[PDB]
Amino acid sequence: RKPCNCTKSLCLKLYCDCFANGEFCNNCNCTNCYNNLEHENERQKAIKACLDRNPEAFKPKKGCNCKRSGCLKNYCECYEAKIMCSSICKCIGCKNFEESPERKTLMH
DNA sequence: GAGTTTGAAACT
DNA sequence: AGTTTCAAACTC
Ligand SMILES: [Zn+2]
Ligand SMILES: [Zn+2]
Ligand SMILES: [Zn+2]
Ligand SMILES: [Zn+2]
Ligand SMILES: [Zn+2]
Ligand SMILES: [Zn+2]
Repeated sequence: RKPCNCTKSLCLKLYCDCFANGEFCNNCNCTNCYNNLEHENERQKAIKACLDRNPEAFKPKKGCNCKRSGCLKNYCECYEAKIMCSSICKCIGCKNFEESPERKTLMH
């Protein structure tokens, strides 16, 4: 959906949101893109290396480790997904919980 | 547009 | 676990 602007990763790593969502890049702004039909062999390699690192990498779709955002900035994957942090999050200084004032203020 | 900040993903 | 890399979020 939204264009990636990768240069260094070739869009063959999870730093690339297009590749992380199991898509070919389309109309993106990436450089040296391998996330496409023209690089099928090398792309397949990246996929399996990506997968044996974590077998759930491309599972149909746990917790943040934010230090400085307070989890009220879109650096927090919880906040970006517009959901609350949970017990599994290893946040520090988390202000992204139900009864949080700052969260409520930033909500309006 | 440039430069800084951030934390997941990667690497050692 | 500590460190580096990376592309996006953010700030100016
Ligand atoms: Zn990309
Ligand atoms: Zn892309
Ligand atoms: Zn790409
Ligand atoms: Zn967070
Ligand atoms: Zn969280
Ligand atoms: Zn949090």
